[PDB]
Amino acid sequence: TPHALLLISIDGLRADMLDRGITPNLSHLAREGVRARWMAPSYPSLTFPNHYTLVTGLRPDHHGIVHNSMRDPTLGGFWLSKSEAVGDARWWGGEPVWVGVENTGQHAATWSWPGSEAAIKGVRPSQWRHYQKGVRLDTRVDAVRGWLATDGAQRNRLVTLYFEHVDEAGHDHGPESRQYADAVRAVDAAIGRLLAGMQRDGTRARTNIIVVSDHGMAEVAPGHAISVEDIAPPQIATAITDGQVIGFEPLPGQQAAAEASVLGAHDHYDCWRKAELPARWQYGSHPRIPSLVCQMHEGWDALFPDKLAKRAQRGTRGSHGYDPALPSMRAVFLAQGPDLAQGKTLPGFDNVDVYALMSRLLGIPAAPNDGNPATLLPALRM
Ligand SMILES: Nc1ncnc2c1ncn2[C@@H]1O[C@H](COP(=O)(O)O)[C@@H](O)[C@H]1O
Ligand SMILES: [Zn+2]
Ligand SMILES: [Zn+2]
Repeated sequence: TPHALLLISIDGLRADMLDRGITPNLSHLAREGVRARWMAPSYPSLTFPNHYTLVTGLRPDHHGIVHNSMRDPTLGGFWLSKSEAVGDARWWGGEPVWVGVENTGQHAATWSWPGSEAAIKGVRPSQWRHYQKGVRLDTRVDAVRGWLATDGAQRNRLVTLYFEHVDEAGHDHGPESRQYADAVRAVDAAIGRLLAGMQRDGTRARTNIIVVSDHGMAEVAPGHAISVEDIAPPQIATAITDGQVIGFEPLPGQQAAAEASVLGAHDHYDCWRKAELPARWQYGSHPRIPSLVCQMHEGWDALFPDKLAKRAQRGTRGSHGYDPALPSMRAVFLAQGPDLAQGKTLPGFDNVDVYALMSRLLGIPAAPNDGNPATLLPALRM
């Protein structure tokens, strides 16, 4: 029986958060194993695009989950709260690690990983669910603990675990806030209880472990919020998305007015025709991407007008979704276990490279992907 992988995502954990004395368990794990200086998200530095890149080794441009909210000619609208869109395999391109695992006779078990509610390439994990808000830390930790300990025919090669708590506190109060730090401490403590119980179960010693985050978090000070219609009025172009990566689709015959008012440099954003976007972002080829794409600057939000009023103007808040080469957008990568090096540090690298490492650790043939299989070989013990 080969060594299991445990894949843990802490949403919006910024890469410097391991070096503030608030992650004792993750810091111990890094000392015991392998730690990257940081891991750079793919564009857009949003939650669904980047979780799915992590498991596919593909840029959002290739895998089709190009934003959290999308429209498609055949499939219509997609967003995080339209359940039969998220559960529709047709949105999800490529092959995520759980599909590759089950296709080998082995079994994957997911706690709420993006894409895990759909039969991607007609393949569901053996364990999965419909994401619901407000689940307890110990509830999900103890469930994952269960699935690592199972045996016989219901033995899992892969187990995933997700935590929203850090991401949600960053939006609410910013990454330098005490709430964000408490969220980090809480998720770290929860992972320590998982790890301790895995030892008591005797699964820790045969399980490889990888902890990552999908991106980091920038502070969004008060007064750093504008209307999407300050960028382009409704009469000329439809704001497909808001937040930090704003997509416009010009009303029929308004391409020229939309472009004259939108394209180029503005106070706190810039905009591009999708095929002319900065090539380092490797983004803009997928048809599901709107015709015009605007990138807000670090620290700034553009919101649908109805939000912009009801946003109780007071608190420091936060956001991601900015340029993935920003230090503030940097995610975490660490790993530890029987097939991984010990006491090792790795240069900063890009999140597409994670796929090739997991595929080896999971004993699956690696699906075609955008990453470099050489990058994370040093992470392996031998
Ligand atoms: N599988 C899921 N289905 C629906 N919503 C999710 C899921 N996973 C996380 N979320 C929530 O959606 C948000 C992601 O948006 P963002 O972090 O702004 O890119 C997080 O703050 C989570 O609370
Ligand atoms: Zn996220
Ligand atoms: Zn977020």
